[PDB]
Amino acid sequence: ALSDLQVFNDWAYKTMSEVLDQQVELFNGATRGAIILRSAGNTGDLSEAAFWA
Amino acid sequence: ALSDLQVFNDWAYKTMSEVLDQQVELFNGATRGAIILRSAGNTGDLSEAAFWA
Repeated sequence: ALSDLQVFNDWAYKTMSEVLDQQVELFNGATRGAIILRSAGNTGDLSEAAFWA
Repeated sequence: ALSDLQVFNDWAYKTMSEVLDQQVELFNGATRGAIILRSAGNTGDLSEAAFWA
């Protein structure tokens, strides 16, 4: 019967890497400039800018 | 590592001059002539003008 026969189950590897679910596209145009994301290099652990009060 | 190294951070002198925040551009066309600004003035602490009734 089916018990006597060796039942080989089906299997596969879709190799899909589960990705982020949170919406994180909120930069520049997405926030019309509100979140300005640029690639500017700067030395030190901090950046300052003195301006008249 | 970084502790041995010295950071100088970053600083600038933009000297941006903070200016008035209240909207005061309400003269001539801005108020449809209701509030008008005249560059020319008049002499004397007072400026009377006798017109017929």
